[PDB]
Amino acid sequence: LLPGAEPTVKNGDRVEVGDVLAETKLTTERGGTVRMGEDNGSSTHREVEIITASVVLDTATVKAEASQGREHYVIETKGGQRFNLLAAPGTKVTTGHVVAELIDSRYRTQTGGLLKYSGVEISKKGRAKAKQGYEVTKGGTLLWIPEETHEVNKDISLLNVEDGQLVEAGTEVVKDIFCQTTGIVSVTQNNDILREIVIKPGDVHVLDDPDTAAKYDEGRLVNAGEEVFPGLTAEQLVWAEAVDGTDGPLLLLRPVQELVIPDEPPVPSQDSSQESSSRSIRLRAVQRLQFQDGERIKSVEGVDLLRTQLVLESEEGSSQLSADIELLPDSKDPETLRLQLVIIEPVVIRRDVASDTTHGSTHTELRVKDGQKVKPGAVIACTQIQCKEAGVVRGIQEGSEAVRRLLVERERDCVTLDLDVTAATQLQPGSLIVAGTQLVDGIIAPESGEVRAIAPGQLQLRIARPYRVSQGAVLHVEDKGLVQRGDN
Repeated sequence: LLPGAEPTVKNGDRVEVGDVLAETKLTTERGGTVRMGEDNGSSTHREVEIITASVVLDTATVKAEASQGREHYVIETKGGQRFNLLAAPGTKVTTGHVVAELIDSRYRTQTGGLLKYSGVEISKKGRAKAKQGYEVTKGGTLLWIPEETHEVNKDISLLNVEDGQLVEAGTEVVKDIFCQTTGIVSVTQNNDILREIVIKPGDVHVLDDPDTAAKYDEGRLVNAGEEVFPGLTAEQLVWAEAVDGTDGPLLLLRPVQELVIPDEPPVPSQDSSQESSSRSIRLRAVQRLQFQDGERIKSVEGVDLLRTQLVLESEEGSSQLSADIELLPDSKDPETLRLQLVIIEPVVIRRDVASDTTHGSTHTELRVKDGQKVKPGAVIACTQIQCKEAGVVRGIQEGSEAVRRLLVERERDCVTLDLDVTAATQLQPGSLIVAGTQLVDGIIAPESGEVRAIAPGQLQLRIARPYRVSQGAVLHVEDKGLVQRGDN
């Protein structure tokens, strides 16, 4: 018998050809839905799948695009806001990794910057390299002056653009790169080295004696009409700033904008199963933010600003929190395309094995269908072990939990042997009679074994073979046991 099989017949019942004697029950825990997985022969779809996290997304379409070099797919949300899919539908990831990104129409920023982290309800999770800032959860009143500082090192003689002056892109403050627009120059009387030139063309001015005002005090905090100095009251909401350039210390303003952050980026509705078998997958589009207050941008690039990450916080706690896949079937009856993310587990069904000398025929049978709500601990498969010859079943080893061997008395075992009148000697069902032993008149019995039914002329008996055991032999078997051919 199989290691995990179980007898189904009782000690003494007649057994026919093809009758099932053993069966092993294979069950799957946390059973959500159950797939078809037909095991009939060698069908293409035999690997039964359970599924517990069926997903039916709202309006969000995948399709076939080969644009931008070779090939990739892009998502849309509600009105068409682009959820760019950075990873193929074969990520094999579980959590903590990005699955969609947001566009940066306004977040496509300028070269430099002076970030003022102001009243933004950002997260609290130390960057630790791979975080690119914290996640902005709800609140936003962010302030940013995008001041376009250009970093290049040269000397005063090579500064044909001079310093503390405005000039178009024709002549530049540069020696290795090229300028972009009207180059307001700014050099703080630097010898043999300098810093990032702070070009301030938006709100050029010439105000004098700057570093004594009540508003420009290295931090600004300037409103729409905060008067830095008497006479000239500001009009724009920009920050009042000064640069010690022309004629000793000078004042040059810079335009400032607001980067107010609304609520978390919206995923409209995912019909992903949450309370089905306690597997609750969720996707939260949450925007992120880079370097904090005291790391004002001084480089020259488009510097990628706020980056929305599609968190996949699923359930409360599981193996790597999702143990999921991200393959996409069809969406509905309309042959559209929609990404789906479920939890799968592999269940293996062994191939059928034909008859053999020491084993029997095995047929597995399925008791499930294409889809049905089931409970954890539900039997999926039944592997049935049958017989190859009829007769009686006997020798059911009662044991405790180790029913391993079964015995079937076939018709060939019993042999009809013609003999004497069968007189009233001890000869009764049970007596063991050996070949060559004496009988009613010394007639030789041509067979050996145990007599069961005495006939008027026959003593039909089951065949056996005596094995003489000398005193002191180390026994290797117990009484009433079962043995195979070539066994000690």
